[PDB]
Amino acid sequence: MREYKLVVLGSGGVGKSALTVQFVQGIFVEKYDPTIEDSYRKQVEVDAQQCMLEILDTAGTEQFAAMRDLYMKNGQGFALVYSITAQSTFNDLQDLREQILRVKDTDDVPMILVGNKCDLEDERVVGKEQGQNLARQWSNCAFLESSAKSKINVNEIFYDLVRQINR
Ligand SMILES: Nc1nc2c(ncn2[C@@H]2O[C@H](COP(=O)(O)OP(=O)(O)NP(=O)(O)O)[C@@H](O)[C@H]2O)c(=O)[nH]1
Ligand SMILES: [Mg+2]
Repeated sequence: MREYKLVVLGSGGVGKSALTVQFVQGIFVEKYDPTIEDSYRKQVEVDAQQCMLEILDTAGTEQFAAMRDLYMKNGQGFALVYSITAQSTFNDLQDLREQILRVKDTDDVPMILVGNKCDLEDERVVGKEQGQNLARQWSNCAFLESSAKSKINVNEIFYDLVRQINR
């Protein structure tokens, strides 16, 4: 069983914790309690192998960007999450992507772009094609739309990072 160091990051309120807790506990967290930093270890199976996932659930609201440097250096795969209902959270993604690539000093890092809250179609402001096209611009990055609430594409976020790391 191999270890995989995964990092969930993105701006405040996008559902990083809701996705992570849905994945780990199978429960949807309705409260919005801002994260400082939480970590989970979970044994899962991907492609018929036991995998030990270390999942870092990070703060969306940081005092300064350099707070993220260490977990970027240590992380092997990154789920960059925005909310399809929150324009600013999509806008914020480029800084985060660039910071990962700078800190890890490389062009190619396992990553998936996640448009969360896809159950809130009435409130959608980020189009699906918009998200797909950003992922494409990011050197054909993986992309999905998820819902922690409706349990859509939650496991797939983490499984896809494992598969990327295995390449
Ligand atoms: N309808 C819906 N609501 C959601 C989804 N994900 C999260 N939420 C809700 O959005 C709010 C913020 O979620 P949360 O997981 O705390 O976001 P976060 O990205 O971890 N915030 P922070 O960066 O401060 O830690 C919560 O009220 C949560 O229930 C989703 O897929 N659909
Ligand atoms: Mg959180």
